[PDB]
Amino acid sequence: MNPKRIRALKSGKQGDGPVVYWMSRDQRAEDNWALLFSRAIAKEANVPVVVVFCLTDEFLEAGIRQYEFMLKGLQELEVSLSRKKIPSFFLRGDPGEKISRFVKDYNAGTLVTDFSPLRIKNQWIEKVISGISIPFFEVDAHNVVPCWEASQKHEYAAHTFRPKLYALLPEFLEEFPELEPNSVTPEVETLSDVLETGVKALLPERALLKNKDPLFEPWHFEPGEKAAKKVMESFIADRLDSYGALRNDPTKNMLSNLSPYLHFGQISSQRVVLEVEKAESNPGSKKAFLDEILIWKEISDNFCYYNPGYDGFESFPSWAKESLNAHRNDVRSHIYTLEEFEAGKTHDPLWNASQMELLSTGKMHGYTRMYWAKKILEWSESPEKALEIAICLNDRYELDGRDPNGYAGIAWSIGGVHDRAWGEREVTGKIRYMSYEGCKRKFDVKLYIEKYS
Ligand SMILES: Cc1cc2nc3c(=O)[nH]c(=O)nc-3n(C[C@H](O)[C@H](O)[C@H](O)COP(=O)(O)OP(=O)(O)OC[C@H]3O[C@@H](n4cnc5c(N)ncnc54)[C@H](O)[C@@H]3O)c2cc1C
Repeated sequence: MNPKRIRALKSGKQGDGPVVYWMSRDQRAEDNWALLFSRAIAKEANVPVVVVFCLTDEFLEAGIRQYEFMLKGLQELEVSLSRKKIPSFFLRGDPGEKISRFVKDYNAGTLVTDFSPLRIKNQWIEKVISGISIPFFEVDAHNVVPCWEASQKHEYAAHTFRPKLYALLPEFLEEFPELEPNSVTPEVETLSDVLETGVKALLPERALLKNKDPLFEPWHFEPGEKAAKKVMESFIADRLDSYGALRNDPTKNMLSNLSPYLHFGQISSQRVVLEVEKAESNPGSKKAFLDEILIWKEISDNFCYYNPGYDGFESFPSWAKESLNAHRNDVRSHIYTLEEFEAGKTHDPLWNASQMELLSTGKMHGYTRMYWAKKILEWSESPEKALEIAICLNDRYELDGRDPNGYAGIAWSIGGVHDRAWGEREVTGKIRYMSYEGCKRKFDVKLYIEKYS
């Protein structure tokens, strides 16, 4: 086990109780560096391990589509962790008040959590640190290369972060050891009841159409660790050979569809990369997929980790802030409100059909995710309003929302983060522009619109 994956958040006197794993971002039992590191520490202290998840008060800021997908994967996770004599405890409330209470009530010896560069996770760590006296560690179980190890600063481009990650791949890209079960079983409600009351609280804000029927379709992505692997195997055997040539065509189902499992941590990217590297296929398709799950996925964590204002206008590059400021007073072609963007009531049918795919499936195609956010910048009163509208609609309706990938993907489309300067236009400035005629020359836009009426 590599010691460069674990960081120390607070020193203190070790207790004589079970080692607590505060699971948050990585909700899986297999291939979860934070969970094996909690097991070896407890094996060294002659004590068992205990998994603790917190059902926060911010679950209503999203929708039912994310509340059911996450909880249904935990019901499978609770059954999974029990076979290895690893009990799980699901607390409801503020993590700062619940984790600090569980540590004192259960006489915890060492607290361990997974890594997440989001601001809400740093808020929980600050309150938890102030209420505990036991050692507190964090382990990067989401990236193949630890976020603090791949680079010591913010990388402004993908071509300057690529040789750093690939140079550290031979050391960190490795096979996972088997999770050892607890020697003996050690010494706050059912997840079905917490799902029934939570869905009841989210029902008045459900996404409906005019016929009062729900818009979300839950049969597109089944949640769980078992379903995550079956999607990975189907992509390797059916979709990866044609990925490099059909990844920018939204009319084809050629993407791996692993982001709802990668966001909630139901499948490990290191596990997918290991299966991808050992699969024989198109080298241009393998290179394109690894560039998406290794470079662009972990550079998003690098963005949110080294930029406190990753969701603001101040984190944009200097050339983009100067260009957007010189094109702010430009008369926009159209100005729609957040409700018109949410209901897909724009003059552009491609943007509306893209929004409908987001409303109905919860996972908009990767190429249309570019056109969807850039048109928000073109049809907003300011770049800041375009940031607020894009983030709100992205985090509310996307299954993989509230993730550093979306914040870095939105900052690319509006602020040009990890991009370069293009031809200067009005309103948008030197930000890369995607037109409706350009997408017609790339894929059948009529088929993508007719599919999402
Ligand atoms: C405006 C906008 C909004 C986005 N919204 C989200 C979001 O809410 N949540 C989210 O996790 N990602 C988001 N992305 C990134 C990207 O769209 C998705 O990661 C990708 O589409 C996920 O679907 P997939 O698994 O079928 O893609 P695949 O082609 O199968 O790629 C597999 C994995 O590689 C990673 N990856 C691929 N493309 C990107 C990318 N452009 N950026 C970061 N990682 C990538 C993802 O982890 C992805 O799961 C967004 C990008 C933009 C420009």
